[PDB]
Amino acid sequence: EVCSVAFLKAVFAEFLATLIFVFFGLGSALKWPSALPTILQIALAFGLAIGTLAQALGPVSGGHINPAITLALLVGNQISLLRAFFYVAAQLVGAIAGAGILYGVAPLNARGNLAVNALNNNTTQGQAMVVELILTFQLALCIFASTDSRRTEPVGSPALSIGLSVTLGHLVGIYFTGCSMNPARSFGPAVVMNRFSPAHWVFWVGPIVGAVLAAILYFYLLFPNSLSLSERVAIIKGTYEP
Amino acid sequence: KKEVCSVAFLKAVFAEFLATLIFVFFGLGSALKWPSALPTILQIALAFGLAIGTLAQALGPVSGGHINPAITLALLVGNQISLLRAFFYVAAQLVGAIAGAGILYGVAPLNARGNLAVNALNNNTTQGQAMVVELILTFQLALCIFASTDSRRTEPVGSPALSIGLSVTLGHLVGIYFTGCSMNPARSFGPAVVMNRFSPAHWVFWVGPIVGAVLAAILYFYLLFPNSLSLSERVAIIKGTYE
Amino acid sequence: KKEVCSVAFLKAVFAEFLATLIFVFFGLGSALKWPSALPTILQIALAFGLAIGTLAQALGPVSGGHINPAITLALLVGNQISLLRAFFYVAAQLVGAIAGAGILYGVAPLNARGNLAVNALNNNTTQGQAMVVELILTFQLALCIFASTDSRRTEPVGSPALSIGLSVTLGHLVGIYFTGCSMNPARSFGPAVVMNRFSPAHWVFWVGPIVGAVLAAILYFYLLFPNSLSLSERVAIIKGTYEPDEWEEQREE
Amino acid sequence: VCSVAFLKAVFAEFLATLIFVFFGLGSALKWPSALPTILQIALAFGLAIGTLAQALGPVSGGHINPAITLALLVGNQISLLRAFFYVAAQLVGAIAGAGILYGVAPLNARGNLAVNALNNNTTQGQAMVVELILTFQLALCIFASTDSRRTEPVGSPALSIGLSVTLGHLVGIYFTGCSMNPARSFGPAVVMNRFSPAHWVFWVGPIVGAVLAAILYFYLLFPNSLSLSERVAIIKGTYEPDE
Repeated sequence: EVCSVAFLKAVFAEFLATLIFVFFGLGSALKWPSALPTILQIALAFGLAIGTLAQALGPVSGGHINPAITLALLVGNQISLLRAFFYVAAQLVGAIAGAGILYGVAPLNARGNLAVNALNNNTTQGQAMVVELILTFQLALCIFASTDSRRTEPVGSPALSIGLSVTLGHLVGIYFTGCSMNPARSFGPAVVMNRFSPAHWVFWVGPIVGAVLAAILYFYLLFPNSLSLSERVAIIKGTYEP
Repeated sequence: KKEVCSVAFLKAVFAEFLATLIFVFFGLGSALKWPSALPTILQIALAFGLAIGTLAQALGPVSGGHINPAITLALLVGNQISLLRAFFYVAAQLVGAIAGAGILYGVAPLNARGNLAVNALNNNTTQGQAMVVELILTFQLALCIFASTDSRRTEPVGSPALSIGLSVTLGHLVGIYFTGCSMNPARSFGPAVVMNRFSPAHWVFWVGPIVGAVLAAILYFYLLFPNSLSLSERVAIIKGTYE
Repeated sequence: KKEVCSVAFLKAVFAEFLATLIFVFFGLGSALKWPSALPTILQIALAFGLAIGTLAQALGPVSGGHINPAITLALLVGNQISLLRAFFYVAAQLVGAIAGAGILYGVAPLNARGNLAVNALNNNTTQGQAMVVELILTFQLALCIFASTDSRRTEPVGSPALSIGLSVTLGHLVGIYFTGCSMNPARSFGPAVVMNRFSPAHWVFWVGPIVGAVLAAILYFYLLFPNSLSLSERVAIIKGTYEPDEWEEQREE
Repeated sequence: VCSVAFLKAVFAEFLATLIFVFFGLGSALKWPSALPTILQIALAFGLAIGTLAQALGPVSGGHINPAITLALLVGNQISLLRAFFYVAAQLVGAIAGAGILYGVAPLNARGNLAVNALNNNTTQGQAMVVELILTFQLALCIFASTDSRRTEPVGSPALSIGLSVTLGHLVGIYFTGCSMNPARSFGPAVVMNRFSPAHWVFWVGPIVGAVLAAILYFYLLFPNSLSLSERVAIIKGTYEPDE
């Protein structure tokens, strides 16, 4: 699995995409002096960044760009444990790259905090944890319905469908935590500007738990695969034919 | 007599509960009176509609994806579903819709609470003038739901869930300006359950959607594109004993 | 003669009445001068284009779904419909537009009703200018509608209604700063009759869209993607008889 | 070149780039009635590509962008002469679209005919790197959407490509007014006759970014598997596979 050429491209796509998703998301959501971006303006910019990069590099990788989605798929028994590590690693590296790039290009009067995930003052950690859970649970459940081959119903454009599920997440999430759902999107500018949150665990735990719940529902409860124990073991190592 | 014993039904009812819940949370949540930056009309419209259009793509394959008692009844009135299904489905939708606003209650900050974005009248416009519009909104929506769930279509549908989502966004682009846009009893009931009794124009948000949805269910499923079946099988549907 | 008296054609023009009722109801309804919060340019444009795009999906299989006498009278010149199909459609679109505009006045209160989202020129844009815009605003819309609904298309069309619907929106994002964006003569003639006001340049709102749509047909149908049919076949279409058909139903095998 | 299909294709590149530059620039004028918002301008520019793809895409390929034309020629999808006359058509079409706007636009809203303006806090070097990333991502979507080898559900190539221009504009506006299109930069620059010393960025930025995406797509990521004779034949303009 790991030594093949398809595995090299697939992981590169996750790095490359997460770079651009983070560059465009953060770049669009800076406190620009020309005109401070609106809540819709931001929410579409992320959900067009996910919807565009799904269409481009979803053939190459799978189009995760998201540790939570990757980990949800892993817990759902959709991917190998080796993949999960490299994908997640590529995403986390890519996010730092994209954040890093933005640091260079943007003028100071815009830059500020590089659009890090700021928790709202009236909002708490335990409150913001349940939001990032939901925000990512619907995105996870949207993805898995949109890219299950067993579906007979008309999917249409799962690129711009999954894309818009991000824009849905941002029009609520901007208020509670500045929106995250992607642990890499949080971890990117936190490393570049070199400043973590006290509630940075929320941006990991919330989405990673939120996404895994969707996977537990969709892949075991609602739409089971019906495979033997030894069939499932070979999938996680990376030796499934079928 | 029967369609309940199957686990496919058990999943289908829960999927409505689960779906209806999230639509409310995101609809209301996007609609809350945010002091950080109050939501524009276009914003609230998109967030409401993209909630439906995503949930259709997610749980439409599991439950049909009504996410609304108006469509649940207008599918019973159009002869698309049995009695015992629409009994449990609206039972799921309302139960779900309560939990969804109640979680927004359980998380939202007190400065942004505002109203919990509940449906409330315009002072310049009467209860009659508002009852007229809730027909129009759910009519065109149900017409578009029924048209895009019709398997007979040879025309290129392309994207069902996004076109249904953009119908709900079209619904709010004008329907916010009157009552806050119901197009949905569970969306207007669920949050208003956090109080006690009925408000002044509460009947408007039940009759308006259910009537509107049924007029498309007459026009589409009886007049425009009928079915041509016997009363032996039309009764077998309503019981739920059809193959 | 038989084409008209069939039960298929009853629903085929009734849907144009019901569509243009709902289009000019929703479209104009988002563009009122509201007190609560004045609708933005992007908020208007989307509501018009999504009205088109939501109706074209729902009542596309019924009538085809023009919801526009500029579009219908371009199909007649492009040789896609009969002369009695084009006549009865245009009537129901203008009757629908006035029927919708009538229902809109009946709910919108004193304060908000205002001028009922009627079209009007920009103060620095003359009649010599404003017609050239409304041509191009609708030329592009026709070209999208033709290429999206043409069954000769090999490429993946996607969703045809939304693709078309968001060409109306795109028309509004420029059109409002010149006219309030008509692109549809019925959407001008819908409110103008109800509130009982016509301008010194209402000739721009009729001729501009229809001419733009018809000049797209000359390009698309005759230059870009030609037909290859005889003069007898062209006259057969205009009068309203053409074969072969598909799935005529009935027996026997 | 002498063929009838080439005429229509080159004419459609003129006509589309003309209609693109009209709709692109006109939505972002100094409108005294109501100044255009940022999301509005992104959606205007974006949907012009997402509509002219649907219409004139079948005719020409739906380039409307000398950077995308040159990227494909490097990636090995067209002949030398096809690109030459495509670029010429786009650049002329752009000037026509702008020179058309000179007549119809009023004086009070006019502005500078909406030419790309480099944010004066940002340098030449930085603007180039954004314009690269704006156009690299645009082209990298295009090639995947328009790839006939695609097994995945394609969606509407037209719409997903138009929104990559929207996405492009959501960030690019703050740096340059967003170009990603040497003709859209050149077009209004000839009508008003206003060339900055920083005009080279609008050519070099998108072109370099588009070339990288093509090289990455067609050679590295998704290989072709064809001989040099077939590749030279594509550059010279002589090819016909299957029936």
